Amino acid sequence: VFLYHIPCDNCGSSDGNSLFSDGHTFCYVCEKWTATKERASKRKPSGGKPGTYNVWNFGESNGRYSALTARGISKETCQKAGYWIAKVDGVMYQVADYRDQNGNIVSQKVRDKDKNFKTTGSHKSDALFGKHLWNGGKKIVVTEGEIDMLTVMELQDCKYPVVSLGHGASAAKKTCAANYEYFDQFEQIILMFDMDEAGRKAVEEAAQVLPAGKVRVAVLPCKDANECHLNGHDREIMEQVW
Ligand SMILES: [Mg+2]
Ligand SMILES: [Mg+2]
Ligand SMILES: [Zn+2]
Repeated sequence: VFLYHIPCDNCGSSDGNSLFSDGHTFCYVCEKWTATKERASKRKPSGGKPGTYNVWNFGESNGRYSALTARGISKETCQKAGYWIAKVDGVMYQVADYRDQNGNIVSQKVRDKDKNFKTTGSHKSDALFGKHLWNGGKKIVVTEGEIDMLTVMELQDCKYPVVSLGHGASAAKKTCAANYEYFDQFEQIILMFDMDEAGRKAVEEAAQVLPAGKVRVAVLPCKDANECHLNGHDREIMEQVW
């Protein structure tokens, strides 16, 4: 992209040479096009949708990777999925770091005791908690919420593909749709969404936009994976996870 004019080191004009992102320039005068690469960087936009919250920094939020005892998830799991705790305004928050291919936090999903959702960074359509952890494979389990994603991980010793959905059950169709490209590196996709009216509707939807023939639907004797996990039903979670 065009950054701004620059004097030409060739023909010797003054402002007839334009500088782009590339790092390349073009001189209208002499008509030369060479591919400053530094200057160009120092001008790359970034940031996200105005109004949205800034990604919370672990080292500046009192963040610690504690274990969710009342959920059955350990620190070790939390630490691998990128799920941490923050103490702000004396209050407590749980943070789900949605990272990109290069482990760069892109967005975060923050919730508190009363269970109030808050977003940060650029929580795009393809938001998939855990996504950055698996380069394809045999199977991939897709829970509904980060904590369900977390549960399957506990039970599997964090050794196999599990991701969550960015904007809950509703976006189910769009998130999976938005992630069709991704989800197709695995031979299977275990849609393990909530075990209720709303959740069951989401599965209906997701299944639709997802790659035909690879889907699969989990059936838990509880509300959701963690619900089971807090009721010895790990058996049925494992039973449907392989
Ligand atoms: Mg739900
Ligand atoms: Mg739950
Ligand atoms: Zn020139």
